Amino acid sequence: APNRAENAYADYVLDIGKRIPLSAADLSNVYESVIRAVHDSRSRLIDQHTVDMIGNTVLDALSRSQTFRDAVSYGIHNEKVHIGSIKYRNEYELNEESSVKIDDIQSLTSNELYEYDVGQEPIFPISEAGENDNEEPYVSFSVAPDTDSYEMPSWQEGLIHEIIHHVTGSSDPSGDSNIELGPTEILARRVAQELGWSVPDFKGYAEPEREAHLRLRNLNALRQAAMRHEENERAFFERLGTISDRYEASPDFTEY
Ligand SMILES: [Zn+2]
Repeated sequence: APNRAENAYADYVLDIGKRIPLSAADLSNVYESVIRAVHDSRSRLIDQHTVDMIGNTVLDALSRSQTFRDAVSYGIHNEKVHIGSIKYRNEYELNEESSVKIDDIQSLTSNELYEYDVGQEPIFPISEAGENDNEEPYVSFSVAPDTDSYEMPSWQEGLIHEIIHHVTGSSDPSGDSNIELGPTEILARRVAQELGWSVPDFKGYAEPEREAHLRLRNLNALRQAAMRHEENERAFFERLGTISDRYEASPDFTEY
């Protein structure tokens, strides 16, 4: 097998994954497990909108992307993460290059998402496929942007990307490349294409235009989420802080 960080790993995963397809019954079980896993992720997600969007995105990919099904099937049959085991989080971190006057995410205000100097916004999402100490896998990712937002398809594609790390064991390029996507992003882009998610045609995982697109997508998703909860702004930033501190927030979003 190719190394998990080389582009070749993508087509390898799919070739092997296609050998044992998911029956409509297998798919049905996967489907229900994802519904459960996403619902169980409420306590680490910023809002119900984000819960809904994660579920919709993953289920739509299972329903309409052969590539995603092939990747998911690969993991089930080849000792990677079974997609139904993955839970979801919206962890953020302070931007250490920033200017903004805050000790913690809990004290942040919506004004501070606009009024800061340079390109140093106060916080960034943590976007990663990790596991907790009981080896239970999770994806941390940006809060969901608004329905019908410019940011939605890129957000969806990036979410699928992190899931691909778990379900296929793929990695990103070892070096910062402007001409190689890496096998995880290759697969995520194929899923996006099959689903009609409009994303920019980047060639390199770390190319400056991609990095800029991501930061701006994340900042706007955060601004949009904060605005959705303008009525309960302090509760919104406290919840984001609670999640980022790795504690459980209300699974029923009672602060809203
Ligand atoms: Zn990645």
